Amino acid sequence: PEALQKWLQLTHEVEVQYYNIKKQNAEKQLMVAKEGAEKIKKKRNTLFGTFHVAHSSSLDDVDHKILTAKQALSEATAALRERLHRWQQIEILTGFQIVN
Amino acid sequence: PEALQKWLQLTHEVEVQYYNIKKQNAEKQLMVAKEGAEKIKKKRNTLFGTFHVAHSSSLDDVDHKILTAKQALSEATAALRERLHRWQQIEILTGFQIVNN
Repeated sequence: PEALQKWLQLTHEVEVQYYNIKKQNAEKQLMVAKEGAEKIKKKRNTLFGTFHVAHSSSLDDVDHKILTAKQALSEATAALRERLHRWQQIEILTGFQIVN
Repeated sequence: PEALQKWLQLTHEVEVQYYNIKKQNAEKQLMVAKEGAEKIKKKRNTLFGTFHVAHSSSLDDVDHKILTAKQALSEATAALRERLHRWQQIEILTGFQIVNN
């Protein structure tokens, strides 16, 4: 039991590190999307003036990268919930302390 | 133990998917870096002439994004090895067939 427990603890540590990366990348993806829209709003300001840009706000993110990024963050939140439940069930079935 | 096997199978799928995304992301980083340098080089050729560029080739990637990207991608090999060995051991210890293509 001792050996399998250590293999499982290593597997869990690996998954947590992958998850942290997934979350960090989703956060960066949202930042990048917002920066990109900020940049386009600035360029559209130079091309058409601020009033015009105010009455065509949807054009600063034509491909809706911001909303897509928000869905990405939602999935990260979902990933966390799935992982927590899965390892908890694994701990219960093995009788091993794997996570904490 | 039928339930545990399913939980472990799922865990393995999740890990393999993470691994592939990370590898794909590093591959994308390399592609992007090469692209960036190839673009700068073309621009420099027309601005300064081919003779000049042929004597200042390192200026196409001043921050070495290409070498940096290559270095990170190279780790994929060790990451694969570590994963295969760990799960092989888990399979042996549990007596379960867990791994996937």
